[PDB]
Amino acid sequence: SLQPPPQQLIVQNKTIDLPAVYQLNGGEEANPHAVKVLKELLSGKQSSKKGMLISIGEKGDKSVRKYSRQIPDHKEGYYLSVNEKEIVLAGNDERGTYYALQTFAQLLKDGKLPEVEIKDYPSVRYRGVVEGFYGTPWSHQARLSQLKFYGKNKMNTYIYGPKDDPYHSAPNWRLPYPDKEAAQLQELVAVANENEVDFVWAIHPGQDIKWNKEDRDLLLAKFEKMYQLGVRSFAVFFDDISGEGTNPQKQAELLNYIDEKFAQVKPDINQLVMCPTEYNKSWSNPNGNYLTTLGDKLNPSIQIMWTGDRVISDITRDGISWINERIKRPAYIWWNFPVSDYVRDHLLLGPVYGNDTTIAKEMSGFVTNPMEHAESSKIAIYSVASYAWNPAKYDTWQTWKDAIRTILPSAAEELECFAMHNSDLGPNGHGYRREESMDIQPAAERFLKAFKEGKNYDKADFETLQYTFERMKESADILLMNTENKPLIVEITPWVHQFKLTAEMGEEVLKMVEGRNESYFLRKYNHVKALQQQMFYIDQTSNQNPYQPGVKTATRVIKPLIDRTFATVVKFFNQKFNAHLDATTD
Ligand SMILES: CCCC1=N[C@@H]2[C@@H](O)[C@H](O)[C@@H](CO)O[C@@H]2S1
Repeated sequence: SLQPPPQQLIVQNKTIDLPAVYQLNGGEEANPHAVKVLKELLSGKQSSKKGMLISIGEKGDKSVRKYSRQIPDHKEGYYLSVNEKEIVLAGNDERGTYYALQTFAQLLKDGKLPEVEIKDYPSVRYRGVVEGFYGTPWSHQARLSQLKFYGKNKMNTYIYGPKDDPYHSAPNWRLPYPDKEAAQLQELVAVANENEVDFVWAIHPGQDIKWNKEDRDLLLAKFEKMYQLGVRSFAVFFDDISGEGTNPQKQAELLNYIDEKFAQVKPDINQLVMCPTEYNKSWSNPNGNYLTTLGDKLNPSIQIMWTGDRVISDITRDGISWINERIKRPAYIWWNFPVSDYVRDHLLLGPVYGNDTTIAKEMSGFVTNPMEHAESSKIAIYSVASYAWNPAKYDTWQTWKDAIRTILPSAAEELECFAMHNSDLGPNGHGYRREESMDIQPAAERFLKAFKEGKNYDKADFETLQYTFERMKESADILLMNTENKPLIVEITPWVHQFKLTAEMGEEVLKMVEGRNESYFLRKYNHVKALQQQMFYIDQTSNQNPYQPGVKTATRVIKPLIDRTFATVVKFFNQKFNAHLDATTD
């Protein structure tokens, strides 16, 4: 499944061979990043003698002159054609040609191509990821991997802003990066450039900013240093601060200054973005004028970020109208999923859903704030990419499955199993929840009512529950040993162990339900207590962060079911055999 889905696609049911011998036209005129990709896909030979013709270029290039009517007149648009006679890979601009090739790479299966005509472009101008979470910032290796992933999925934005990076936030936003870190950011910028991603470097100065000439110059001098490392897009974040830094008038003046004396002065600055102190509807003062000050005061080329009606929320038609009215421009959406920095004992690996698919025109950008777990975040990131490029065609579940199969082809069904029951956030201070384990939730619910009653269960149910636990262990063990994406396995390991132990506990609890004789029952019960203690051990020793320490898994439907069934069969036993068994699950 292409990924993101093109705006317009016509498939002829013919398929052609990737040319054994070919004629390249435009190789020296077209986007070198695109030509690179094309040349990688091709295993010789070049032939002036001909050779099937492959034409590559941007609108204006001599190579693509014949097809200029065909090229969509949109930023990052392109036209792609495959037929018996010719291949055409024509961008509206340089990024469009790179994107043509990202679609092209996906069509080529087993050295063959379908016969297709594609006219394509993004529905939202800026699409990508803000690394803007609290916690351990992404490793340098994880970032290099992200930027390549962003290029393949036509994401054009990476906003660097980890809350915990000292040279991004207070005090030390005033200081240039040390040489080591500097050389690393330089490398990130090179790699982002190669992949057609705007590396957007953010600063977060508002906690100790002085509204004086000294701090203002320090900010520009920092921006200048970042420029010298290759950075061409900038942001100033005023989120989650208090004190003098929250002053909207001073914020707008600062940003206008940066625009005027820096963004409008360098030859090639792309994005200039700001993050308001009031960044969702629920935390905005209706009677005072924070957001209208920004909307009126800020130069119209400056972006303003927004999370929707609450800190964590999905974007609605009503929600975007509300903010767009006040800021006098389309909001640049910061979506807080799958961001887990306030539910740090959970992994959030379910589908991306909830955002209205008809409001592309009402947003200038759409970025996802992810987990501190970089590779794990690729399931959502891939999905957000698909959503922000073609929201009209956005399919929740298929994109999720596509993401998983792209990330881990070798164990995709195993990863789906694991992700399916690692979706929900649990109870949290923001009240944001996701669905989890819905496949088995009716079976779970029937089975459990038919017990907390005494009314006999369904055999169908019993073996779906048992089928589930079995599948959970298979997936957990296969994942642990998977070497195709080791960094992903490393992130999820603790939850993989916990997920296995949940499945095992599940299986023993059901063996207790079929309790054949008194002492097989007690073997089961004792095994359950031992498995509980192992889960408690992991929860006490893994992921011991100061905020939500530990490791929770399958918490919405599966853990509750097992816990409740266990306390139930035990209580029936404490009355058939008049016992004193501990029925507790903590
Ligand atoms: C335009 C929104 C700016 C925001 N800043 C923080 C962010 O750093 C956290 O990652 C997120 C979830 O805890 O909560 C808020 S949202």
